[PDB]
Amino acid sequence: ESADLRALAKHLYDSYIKSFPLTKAKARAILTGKTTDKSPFVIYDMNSLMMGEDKIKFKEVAIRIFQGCQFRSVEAVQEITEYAKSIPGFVNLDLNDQVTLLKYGVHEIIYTMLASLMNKDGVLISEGQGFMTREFLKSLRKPFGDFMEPKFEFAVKFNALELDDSDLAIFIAVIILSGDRPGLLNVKPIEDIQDNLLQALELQLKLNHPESSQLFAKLLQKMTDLRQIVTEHVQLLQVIKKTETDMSLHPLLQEIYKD
Amino acid sequence: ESADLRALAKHLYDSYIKSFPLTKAKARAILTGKTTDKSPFVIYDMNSLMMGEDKIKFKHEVAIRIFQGCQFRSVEAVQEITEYAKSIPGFVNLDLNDQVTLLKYGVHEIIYTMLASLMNKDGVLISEGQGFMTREFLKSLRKPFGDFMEPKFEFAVKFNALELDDSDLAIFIAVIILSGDRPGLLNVKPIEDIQDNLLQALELQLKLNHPESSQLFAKLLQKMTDLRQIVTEHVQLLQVIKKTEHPLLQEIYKD
Ligand SMILES: O=C(Nc1ccc(Oc2ncccn2)cc1C(=O)O)c1ccc(Cl)cc1Cl
Ligand SMILES: O=C(Nc1ccc(Oc2ncccn2)cc1C(=O)O)c1ccc(Cl)cc1Cl
Ligand SMILES: *c1ccc([N+](=O)[O-])cc1C(=O)Nc1ccncc1
Repeated sequence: ESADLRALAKHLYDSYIKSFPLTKAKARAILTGKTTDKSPFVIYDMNSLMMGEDKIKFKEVAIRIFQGCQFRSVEAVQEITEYAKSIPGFVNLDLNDQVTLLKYGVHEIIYTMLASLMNKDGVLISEGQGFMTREFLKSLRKPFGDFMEPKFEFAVKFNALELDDSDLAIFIAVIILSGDRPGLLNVKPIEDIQDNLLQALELQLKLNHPESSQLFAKLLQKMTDLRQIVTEHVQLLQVIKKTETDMSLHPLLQEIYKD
Repeated sequence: ESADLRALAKHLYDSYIKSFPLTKAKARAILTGKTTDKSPFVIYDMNSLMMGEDKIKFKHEVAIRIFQGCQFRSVEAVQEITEYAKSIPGFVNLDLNDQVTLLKYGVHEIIYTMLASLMNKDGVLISEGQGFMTREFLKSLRKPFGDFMEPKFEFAVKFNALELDDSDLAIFIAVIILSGDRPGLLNVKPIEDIQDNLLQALELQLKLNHPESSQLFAKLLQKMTDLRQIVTEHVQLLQVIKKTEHPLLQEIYKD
């Protein structure tokens, strides 16, 4: 029955709100200059970077940004981990598979939600209190500059779809419950949850964006871009973990990089 | 109006069978030896335990392994309780931060209430009721593990003395979730408005379902002293387990 899938969509959306404090709706308000939200300090140089430390409460500039990009990743993973548990059936799976779904789904999800925080010019940081321009980033020291260029590339293509949070909730869910993840012990129960999620996504996309021809198809196709962006970054780290063997990587993030 | 109260009582029971796989009626059937159709594999010592893994297919040190398997069923319960709560009238209309707060502080109290339905004087149904772990085998676990679940056992025999059925626990569970005294709520009025409704239904339900049982309502609300006291003890023993014992799993099982 059509209407049973609406229940699952509203369920996922509700957990998304509960699990992700910086929704895309909050981000697009900050980024357009709405009055529901307040204005961010923008850093495009070492001066504002250093006035950023003063104004923005947070915790070489090229590594200290990265050390900051890192603790934030940890928080996102913890946030996505909390969201997964809410997906019906996920906690009932084999525990080695739950773990394996999180280890591979997390990066594809990080970059999907990072899109919500980007425009063509830059990205909100520190819960929206900050904004870092694409240019300041591409202008960092030789292994750290290119690091964030392709994420900006994907968000432009992805943000084109004009998804809102209620769509992303279900899409995020589909990403976790994949089944072609390597090492999975029982693909079948994963595949039946995802079959249900895609059904829910399909109805959701068609009702929430009724004039958007093949948005479902276009959206599923975007998992190609996510797959590529992740591998590009996994190699990119490997350069840094050995350019600076004096830069330490957070253990949770490391456990999600079996190379 | 009592016809409205019954309506809500039946609403909740229906939702309680939808949400919770192993009902207390079911758990009783297995435990008594009445329904002899499927009888659960029993774990009474180390040898039976190691055979138990090959028959029951758990999805997860023997004592350390049992604790972790207890943790796995914990996050499953949470998700069933969360799904159940949504079906309590007015729950979802609450401030979303208030819902997360009620659930956050209420899942444990509900976990042990419902654990009591799977227990008796000699042990507990485990897995989906296809196991049974004897209490004496749990007592025999290396410290501090062997004394972890012995306090829960004496709550359950006291709790089960009330002889509550699933339709009672349905409403009783609802009352626990709508506790307007949880740390950091934002709008206590609707929470207490629902709870006084839920208490009214519970009251009329106990009286109709147990006219024999004098003041069972009052006896029931007094047990929520034993619940809060169990929980506060339980939080503390898994903190000295935190000094006795990966990272991804550590995130699924956060406190
Ligand atoms: O910089 C990013 N994130 C953060 C970096 C530093 C930080 O803390 C910080 N900020 C400025 C200077 C030092 N540290 C917080 C964040 C965040 O997103 O929360 C970032 C986000 C998206 C992309 Cl594509 C790239 C980056 Cl480099
Ligand atoms: O045994 C219990 N929980 C489980 C522990 C392990 C487990 O899986 C398992 N079984 C045997 C050995 C290791 N792991 C499944 C359960 C369950 O309740 O479903 C249990 C139930 C009630 C109480 Cl008071 C204590 C425990 Cl330890
Ligand atoms: C077992 C082990 C750890 C925790 N905890 O971290 O709070 C809880 C439990 C437990 O009692 N789990 C359980 C719930 C419902 N039915 C059976 C077992």
